Amino acid sequence: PWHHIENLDLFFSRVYNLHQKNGFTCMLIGEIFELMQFLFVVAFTTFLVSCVDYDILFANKVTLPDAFLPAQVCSARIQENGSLITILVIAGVFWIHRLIKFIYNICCYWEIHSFYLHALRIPMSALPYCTWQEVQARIVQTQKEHQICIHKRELTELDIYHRILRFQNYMVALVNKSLLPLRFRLPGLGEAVFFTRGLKYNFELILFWGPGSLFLNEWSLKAEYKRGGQRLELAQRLSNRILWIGIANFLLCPLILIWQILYAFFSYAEVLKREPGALGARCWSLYGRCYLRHFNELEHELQSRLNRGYKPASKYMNCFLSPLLTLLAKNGAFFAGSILAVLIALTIYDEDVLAVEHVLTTVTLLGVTVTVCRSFIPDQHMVFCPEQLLRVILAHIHYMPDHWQGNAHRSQTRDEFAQLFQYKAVFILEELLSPIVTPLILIFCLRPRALEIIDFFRNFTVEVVGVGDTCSFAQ
Amino acid sequence: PWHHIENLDLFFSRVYNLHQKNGFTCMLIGEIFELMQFLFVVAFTTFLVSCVDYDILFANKVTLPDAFLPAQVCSARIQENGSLITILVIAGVFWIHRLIKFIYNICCYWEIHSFYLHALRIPMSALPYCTWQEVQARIVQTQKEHQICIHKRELTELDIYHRILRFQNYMVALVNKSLLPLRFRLPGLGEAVFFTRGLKYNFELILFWGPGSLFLNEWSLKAEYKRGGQRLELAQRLSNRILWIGIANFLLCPLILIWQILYAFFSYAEVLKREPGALGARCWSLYGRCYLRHFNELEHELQSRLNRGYKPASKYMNCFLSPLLTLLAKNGAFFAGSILAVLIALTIYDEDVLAVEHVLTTVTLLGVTVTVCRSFIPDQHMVFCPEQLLRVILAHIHYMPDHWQGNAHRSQTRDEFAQLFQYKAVFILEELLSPIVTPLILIFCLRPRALEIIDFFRNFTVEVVGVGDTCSFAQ
Amino acid sequence: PWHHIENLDLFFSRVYNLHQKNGFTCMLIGEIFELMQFLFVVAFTTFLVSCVDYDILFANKVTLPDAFLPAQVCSARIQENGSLITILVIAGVFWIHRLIKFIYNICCYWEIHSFYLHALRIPMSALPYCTWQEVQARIVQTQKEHQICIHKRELTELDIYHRILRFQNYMVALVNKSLLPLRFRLPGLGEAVFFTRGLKYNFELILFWGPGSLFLNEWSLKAEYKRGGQRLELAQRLSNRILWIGIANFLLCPLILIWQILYAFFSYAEVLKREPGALGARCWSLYGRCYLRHFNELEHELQSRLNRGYKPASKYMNCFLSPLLTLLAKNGAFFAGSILAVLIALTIYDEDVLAVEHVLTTVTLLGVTVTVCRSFIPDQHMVFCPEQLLRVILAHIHYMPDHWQGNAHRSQTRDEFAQLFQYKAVFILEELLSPIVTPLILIFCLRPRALEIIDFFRNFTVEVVGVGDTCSFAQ
Repeated sequence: PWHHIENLDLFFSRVYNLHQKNGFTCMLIGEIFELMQFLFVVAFTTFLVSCVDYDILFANKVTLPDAFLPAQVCSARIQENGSLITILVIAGVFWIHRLIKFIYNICCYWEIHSFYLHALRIPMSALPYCTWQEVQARIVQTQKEHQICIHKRELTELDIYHRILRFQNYMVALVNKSLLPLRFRLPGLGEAVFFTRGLKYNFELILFWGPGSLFLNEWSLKAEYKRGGQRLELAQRLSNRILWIGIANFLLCPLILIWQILYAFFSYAEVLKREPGALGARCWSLYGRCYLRHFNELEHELQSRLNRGYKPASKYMNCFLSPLLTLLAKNGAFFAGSILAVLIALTIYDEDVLAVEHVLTTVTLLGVTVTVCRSFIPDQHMVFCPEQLLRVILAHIHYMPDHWQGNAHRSQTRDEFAQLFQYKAVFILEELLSPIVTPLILIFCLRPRALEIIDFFRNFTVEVVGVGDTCSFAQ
Repeated sequence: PWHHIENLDLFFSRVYNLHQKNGFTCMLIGEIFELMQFLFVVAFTTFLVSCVDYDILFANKVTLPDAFLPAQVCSARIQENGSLITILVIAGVFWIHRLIKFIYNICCYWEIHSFYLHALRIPMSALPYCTWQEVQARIVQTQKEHQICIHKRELTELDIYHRILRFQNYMVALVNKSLLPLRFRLPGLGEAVFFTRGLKYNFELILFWGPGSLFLNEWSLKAEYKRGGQRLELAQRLSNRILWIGIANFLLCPLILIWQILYAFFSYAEVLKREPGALGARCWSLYGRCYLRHFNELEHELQSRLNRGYKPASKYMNCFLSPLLTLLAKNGAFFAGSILAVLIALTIYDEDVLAVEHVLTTVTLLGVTVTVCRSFIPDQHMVFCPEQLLRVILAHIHYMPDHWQGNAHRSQTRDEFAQLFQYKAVFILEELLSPIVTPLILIFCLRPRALEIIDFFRNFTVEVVGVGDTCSFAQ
Repeated sequence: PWHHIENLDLFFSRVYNLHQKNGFTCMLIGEIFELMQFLFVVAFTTFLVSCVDYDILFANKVTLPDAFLPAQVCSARIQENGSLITILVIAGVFWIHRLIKFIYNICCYWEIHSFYLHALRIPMSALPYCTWQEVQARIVQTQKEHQICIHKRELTELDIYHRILRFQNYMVALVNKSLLPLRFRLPGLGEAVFFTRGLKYNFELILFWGPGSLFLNEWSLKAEYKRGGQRLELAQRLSNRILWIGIANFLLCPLILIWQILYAFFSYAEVLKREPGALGARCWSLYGRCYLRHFNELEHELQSRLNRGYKPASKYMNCFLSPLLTLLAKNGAFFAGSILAVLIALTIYDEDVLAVEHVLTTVTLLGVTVTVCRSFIPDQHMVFCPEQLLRVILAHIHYMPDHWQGNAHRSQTRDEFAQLFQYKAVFILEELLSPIVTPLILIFCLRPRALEIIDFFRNFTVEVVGVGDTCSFAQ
């Protein structure tokens, strides 16, 4: 609750994060769980690779620990692996860096916790329900009695928004004005959109937070980028910077692939064995979280809009079905149900046609076939592909391509609403492919745009008196 | 798209059908599947009857083809069956007639496909979503460039409706004015309605398309039927025509009965073994598809109205109270749950409840009793809308009996609202009974009405300038 | 159908009750069942205690009637119990009083039947179905022919409402103006509300129907209560009356506690046995039925409003959930699904991973763990605005505290919206506690309010020309 002591963007961001992860205790536990998941993936994997004797486990009454090798031997068997030891050393260095960041992260969050309790007066018990609007009302009312900020200017409730969302408004405006290569023309497919978690991380590491970024303070643009002249040397410097960051990505490719290959397999293989159709459900597409997002919109407001409008969008995506597939389903159901009805009447009649060594199995198969076809056979209604279903999905999100409103029922509309709707299997595939795809897009497709990026940041960056250097659109 | 290359109706109907079966390819496949279903039913049945050695299959490790007899013997075993060979010859003649009609139909449908692509400019890809609306308005614009009709004003298409629906408006007006015997007074039941697929086929074969029908052209009524005189000789001729068509039906009775047998088996017996309650769901009743029809209404508009209004109608069939029972359920649940609670508290206390000769059986029977009663006990706070149910169903249908609106809750209303919405099982039964019932209704109940049918077709048949002879009501 | 034979209330109320219990035959049967439930509870209550030899039943093949003792001995064993014989004599006297009231009631309900059939012309078959408005539309039109009572007033169309609901409007206005102690401040809990069936019965027995009540006729207030003077002696007399009625309650406490014990114990426990979560569902309360009730509102209109608005209220009560647990669920699901995915991949790979010392149990326990966690994981995309919903509950209930509309999401709102909506189990507990709690509230908390009760009944009691003495608010 101190008198404007440390850079603001961070203080406010931390305050917001503490409100989101409902309370200090919850947040601390969440971070600890995040650290234990990494360590568990890595240690479980290195235990499966190195310590388990699969041959004895498989064939050659056996108790579970009959497989495992004693530690006095596991250490030697894992140590005589140069590749494994190297991956483990890099993994442990990343881990130690994350644990050290966590330490302070909590040493700096105890300060926000005391801020809440003593200056805002919202106990951690009343915080999951304290709500954002009131807190906003609390912080802005607190600004007076207790000194905070320069005091040159009193808070105005949009300052806090700019502080929390400075770099995110920049991402919104970058993606909105078609910088930042996302569209690609793949052979054998339409124009794909490839925007992942790692790619946006790299874009922010290149532009916003790094050793030689565009920003020096986290609230002020470096002095040269405001100058109209020397734009070409700045463009060359940015191009070289992004070249070398792309090369670091290309060199780290195997390790992130491993983790990506690994964590992912673990994450959904359970779900696959349970309900293989959970991966057929659709999610709201990182490109699409950035496209449908307003300028000064905190994460919880975007996500509230995005799930208020989720079931209309699933009703839309499921409303168009192939007639042909429908006809094939109907007739395959007829022929399979006919052969099965005959075989069922026989097994009912005598019961020794049952479990024909061949028949029983087919009966099931044929049963699987009839069930699949009946699932593909449409049932009555839901065929609208309506202007109206769109007319409600839009009412939620509020943005649509302008060539969508008329032809809501075509393959052009579905195909590029498809890109926003993101069925997950692809997400998981698209997050797997990002280690190997992000360096080459970063080296080839973005380096030509560096001279346009420089002109964006020079042209669209306003200095607002209290907040510093913010995007020009987010005003 | 040759100008006046044909009478308007056999062209417009085909165009409409091509829009419905979404595209030429789809339609072709659908027809092929329709031809393969007939051939499969007949060949599978004759294989089951004639080639399989059931004794070895049942009792006397055995592979499946150990049952089947070699073809060199199947041919002789199926050939030495006069009844089977005769049924197969009649079946093959009907099949060959259907295959020849199919070849002629696709040779005539390639012309409509070229019509679409070249004169309407709707590719087969944009046709499942082109929409009827698009083409119906569009052709009317084509009427200028690619001319049709020797002397044609741009098609209002109001007329075009007339072309597609000439004979169907006649059926609607026949059933609407209570010609065409449908109501019957069966002993042991109320007034049944018996209107099937075969019966309406026979009515149309008698009245509209045949060797000596009422119509000579498909768009013009024969010249004598417009004359007021000679009505009695025309009535006698129509009566003799329908007598002999009924006798043809009576002679073909065994074959159509056999057909309705096997197709259903395969079609339904599978569904019975899967979900015996799927046949308890209700369907919209061929009488009822003709009763709830609306002026000049293409099939897809009727079906859209009919399924928009399907779930309200199931909630209605579902809704009525049976109140006195409710009380019996409540109080039987009380007394049974009381005795069971005592016996349960005892078996929990000591666990030596058993050895009583009937105890355990008493607990099980009492549990069944409580569960049945609780199923009959209405759920509290379950809303009831008799007025609404007999209101929203009408809003979707738009036609109502004048004695339904007041007493929505009586057995008179349910009993005759049932016929319109009758359940699938009585549908399958009523389609089974039509081979044996259609000839006798056709001979006995319709031949007395021939003099009224003649007066209908003389009185209600207007000559509209562009379309020809249409029903007088459908104007 | 005669003229003014009985008090209008004693006629109109009966007419309304006959419409509610749909018909005379129903009403009778319901009353007979009500009489048989009392006698059945008391019977075994006494057969289980007195005639059954539990020792032989438990331990010392045995048929059920091997336990029971012969009647020649049951009579002596139940007769040599002074406490049991005394409870049975009091129970039999209450029963005989109820049976005599039942005979008198059906002898008076036949008259009413005849009223329906002959003067209203609504047969008992068309009654469950008559609908309320129609009777209203029938009785008021009948007032001309079979003249109604005095016939002083033609039907008011409100008069019937006042007649049926005279004392209930008084209860509504008493509870509405915070007479009638309901709120209590218990230690260890918030302000509890204790309003039961027995407490409201006692309030009505004290105020409305008794030997020395406020009312002498059932439609006229005693003459002294209209006088401004002598208010203090009337207050003292009312205080003494309620003191002695409270003392009668305190003396009858053991018997009502037992009966409360017996009648309740039997019913609910079995249900809990079946589904222990049925008692976690919530019901509207005697209170809350009196708080949310309009003035001249018949019981069926209140209950229609109350169940139209029941599911919104359950959605509200279930909306608040722990942030912390969620996190535990998510991460336990991760770790369990990870170990299970590994073990599943192994059992798929070789199939002999199974049959290992812990193999056929770890997979099952881990599957249960993942399923439990996934049930605790909230559905992502799940939209709950607690604040928004209360709006629909209000649209149905129609009454609310002012300080709810803003803070719909707080514990203050839930805590006192809890009182209106409390779950069954506290209902059954609160009906159990009323025998022992009603006398002390009646003696201590209401006797101080007697001088305010007298001033209420003097100030708010209007004489309306046709109906007599009605509450002043219910106008």
